[PDB]
Amino acid sequence: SVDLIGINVAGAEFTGGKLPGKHGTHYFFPPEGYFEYWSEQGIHTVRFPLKWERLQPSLNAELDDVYASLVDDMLDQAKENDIKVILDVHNYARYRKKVIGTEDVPVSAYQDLMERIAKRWQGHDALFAYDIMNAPYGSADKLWPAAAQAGIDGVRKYDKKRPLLIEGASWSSAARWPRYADELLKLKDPADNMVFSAHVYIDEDASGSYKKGPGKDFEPMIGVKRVEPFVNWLKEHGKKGHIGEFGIPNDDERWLDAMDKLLAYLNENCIPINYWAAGPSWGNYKLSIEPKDGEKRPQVALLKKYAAKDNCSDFGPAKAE
Ligand SMILES: OC[C@H]1O[C@@H](O[C@H]2[C@H](O)[C@@H](O)[C@H](O[C@H]3[C@H](O)[C@@H](O)[C@H](O)O[C@@H]3CO)O[C@@H]2CO)[C@H](O)[C@@H](O)[C@@H]1O
Repeated sequence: SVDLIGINVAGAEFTGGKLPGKHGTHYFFPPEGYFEYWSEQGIHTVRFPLKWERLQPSLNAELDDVYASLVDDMLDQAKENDIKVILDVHNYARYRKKVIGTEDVPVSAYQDLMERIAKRWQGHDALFAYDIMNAPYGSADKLWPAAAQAGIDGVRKYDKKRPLLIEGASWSSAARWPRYADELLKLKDPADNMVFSAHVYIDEDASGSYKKGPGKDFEPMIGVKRVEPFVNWLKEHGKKGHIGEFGIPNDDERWLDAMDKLLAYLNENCIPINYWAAGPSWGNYKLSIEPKDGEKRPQVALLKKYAAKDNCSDFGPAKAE
């Protein structure tokens, strides 16, 4: 089933310059007991970033045994705790810093990754969906629609059922979505089960850096205003949508006000959200909602408030009848 309220659980993609890196030093999967907390809080959908270069250290080669087995174990813990998991290839449409579709990283190698991901995990009950690439940007933008088709073809070799979450150019900006997304209308899914997934941060430059506070002329509808181009594009083209990332600092009511207005608009349109982010090794990261001694997490109350208002049976927005 489709939960409107979900969270990112980040950590497996950390310290991306250390490849392969060492689990528990450079990157972090959920420990035992991790999902039990969020399950108890009423959050039952998790988006889970993975680093492509760790899953597949050589293009077209078998998946890495150590890192892929950590994914196996996370999915097991998810299933044990009634957690639905969106696997996220958290790679900005690049492999070892080279754009998918260049000579260095042919689209067939990206198709290969997605085939092996689907082949390994389509049988797993905790797997909910594939977010096939996180936040394409920059020099990857123009090649990304062709890359996405290869990723879709890859998953569909082995998983004919589950939703594919398709992000957009420009860090999958919700605010700029229709500037680029017409290129995604060419994508073909044989299973006809794609969901487009945009991201939204509400600091001025939408980077999620939150270097400054809200500012005196802060607009509390800024979150709604920044997802409206995305949701309206979905309505215009009869598509289904999703917000894969949104996060705010914990230290100004204006941020929380904008978050509440955002969740209201997403609820009205049956658009799920994955809050960015929870995770086992965030420290004092300003957007973290992971419990931390002495750190307040007002955002989690808003998530629970809207988890209880979730009356949707499928990804929105609704089509006209
Ligand atoms: O850094 C790790 C996280 O990055 C998130 O992406 C952000 C990029 O890091 C940031 O460079 C980019 O900033 C853009 C901004 O989006 C755009 O509006 C402005 O015009 O230009 C900026 C670059 O100068 O923002 C994105 C967020 O929108 C990933 O989303 C996250 O997955 C990853 O963990």
